[PDB]
Amino acid sequence: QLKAVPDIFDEISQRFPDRVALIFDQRKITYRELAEQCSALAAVLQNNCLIKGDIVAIKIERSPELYIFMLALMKIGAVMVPVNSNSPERYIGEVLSAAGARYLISDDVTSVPGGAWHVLSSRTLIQNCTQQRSGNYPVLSADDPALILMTSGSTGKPKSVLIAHRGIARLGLPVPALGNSERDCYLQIADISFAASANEIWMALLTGACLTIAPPGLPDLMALARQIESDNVTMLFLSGGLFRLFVEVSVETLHIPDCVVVSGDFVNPRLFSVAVQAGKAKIFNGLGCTENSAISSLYHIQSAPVPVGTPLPLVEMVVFNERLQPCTGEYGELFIAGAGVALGYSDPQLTAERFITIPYQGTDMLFYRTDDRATYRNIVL
Ligand SMILES: [Br-]
Ligand SMILES: [Cl-]
Ligand SMILES: [Cl-]
Repeated sequence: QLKAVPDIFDEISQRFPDRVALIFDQRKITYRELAEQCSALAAVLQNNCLIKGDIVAIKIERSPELYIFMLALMKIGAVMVPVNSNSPERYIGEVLSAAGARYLISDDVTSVPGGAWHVLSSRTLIQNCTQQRSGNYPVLSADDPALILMTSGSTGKPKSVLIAHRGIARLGLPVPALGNSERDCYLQIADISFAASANEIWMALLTGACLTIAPPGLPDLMALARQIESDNVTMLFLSGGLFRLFVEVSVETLHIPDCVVVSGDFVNPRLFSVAVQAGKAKIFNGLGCTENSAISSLYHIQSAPVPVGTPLPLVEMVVFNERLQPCTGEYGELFIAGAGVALGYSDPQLTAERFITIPYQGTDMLFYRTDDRATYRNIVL
């Protein structure tokens, strides 16, 4: 039942109109209010001459408006390019050109680089939203492009990864290991230009759960700790750096949530031991990668080479040997298939370098080649 993100959010906001969707400081926004404002904003963007397929980058500090724009842009069929607000304008130009961005919606127009793109003031556009919500919006498919994320090329330059609607609409499907539902609360702290931010934004908003939004800027751990407690975050995603620092300075905060998921490259396993011993929360190691759109697998730390764990719904992960059969103790290479798989890189030749069709379980599947050595059941990188 995999629909485009606007369609899944419509079903969710119609099923949970009186649940809280967004929290920011003192502002709280219900799902019904979020749908209303997204509809009025989508009508405003179509008056500013935005149409389906337009590559539109977003540079807006963490705020409710940030996510309203994300929803309104995808409803009118556009492809978002989220841009990190804590990055110098030397590198924003580079990102827009690598993405092909034609527009840039920004909260601080004064600080934008120079290129073949029109810059739109998020502040004025929000002010233009006046009571009008009805427009004609495209039929969108799960495979239509939804957003463009950057990974690093082999010389360190931004390299475009094109994400389909399904890559993030899959996050609407509850994750058995986590037991998540519309009753949970998530924290938006990962930068929007990382794939990891999709774990927070879309597991919340496509399930009926609440997203509490961290203040803009670099992390301030006393403020974050107060916010996790006061808003009662129950599903906490942390990068490896933020996880390790919390274990080092305030490990008790990690046991306010029901579940903590650590993403990004392998954390020292010793850090997981200290954490699970300090309390009740379920602590998971997560595998995610930009080319599979978001979090792809979870491994639950029971107690004390952290494994990859169980893949998420609609994701397939296999360790393939030289016969292109699953490895028996046999060392091999990790490949990822399923709903998450990126539409690809900027052109077919680049794509063919890491995305390959392999027969598996009687079905020709498109796999992303991680280039990461691995073996097994369970999978360890
Ligand atoms: Br580490
Ligand atoms: Cl920010
Ligand atoms: Cl991730």
